[PDB]
Amino acid sequence: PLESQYQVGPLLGSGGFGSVYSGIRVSDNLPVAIKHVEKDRISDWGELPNGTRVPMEVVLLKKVSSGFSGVIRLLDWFERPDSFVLILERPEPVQDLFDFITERGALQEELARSFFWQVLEAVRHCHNCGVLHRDIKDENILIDLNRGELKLIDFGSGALLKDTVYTDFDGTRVYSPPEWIRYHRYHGRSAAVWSLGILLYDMVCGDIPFEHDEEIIRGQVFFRQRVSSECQHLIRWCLALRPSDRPTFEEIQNHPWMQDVLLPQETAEIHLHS
Ligand SMILES: CN(C)CCNc1ccn2ncc(-c3cn[nH]c3)c2n1
Repeated sequence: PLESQYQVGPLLGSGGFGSVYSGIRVSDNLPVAIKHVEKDRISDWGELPNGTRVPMEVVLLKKVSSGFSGVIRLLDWFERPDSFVLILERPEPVQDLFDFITERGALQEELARSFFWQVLEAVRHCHNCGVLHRDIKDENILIDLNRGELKLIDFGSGALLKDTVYTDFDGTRVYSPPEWIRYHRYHGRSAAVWSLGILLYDMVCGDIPFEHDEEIIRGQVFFRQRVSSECQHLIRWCLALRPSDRPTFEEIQNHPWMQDVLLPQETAEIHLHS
């Protein structure tokens, strides 16, 4: 194989997700993202059916990359003496929902609904493939600004979906549910619904609802922008203090606020082009 079948461009960003660069597969000029992760900072390993000891990120990505989906797919990966290199796809042009929100503030409800729905679909896809992301938040969502398609990234805190209790979390705290904060115990679907509630508030209000543990535990959400009563109702339902009082994915997509979603292309024509 050997690594210079891609051409390396600018550093796109770096953080707990590793360092990610803009790249082009030389074979067919396909845009790509080259992620490097140091082996030293991988706490969670898995194995590939074949028998190789890989990072869990790569196991989870292989399971969800069957494609097509609203997940950025893993096209190839490589081992190095001190790091793994992952070759993922890259939309052009692209902006992460975090930067998009920093720039435009609270999103119009019709835009939030398209975006949230598409997130719901991607999260359904991961669950349907046996993958829990465990760090759903605006920084982990890419927008393809031409097609209006959202795409999920950075599965480094994810786990295989399981029906028993999780006692380990390494996601973002301010998107984590009260039962983790208080007891260090959660279940996959209900924690994911909670973070989908923090995301939905984030989109309609321009910011996350809670910063502090005490605020999460209390679960009382104040609205700082004018948000519709139906949208407020769905947000508060995802943010219920008791996991069992949170909605299923089906109940979210059957909520009256989620009816008449725009299709991605209309979404980009109306809210994203020019
Ligand atoms: C979290 N945030 C700093 C995003 C970093 N900027 C970018 C820009 C474009 N792409 N295109 C694919 C990716 C990708 C990131 N991880 N896996 C794929 C990517 N990241």
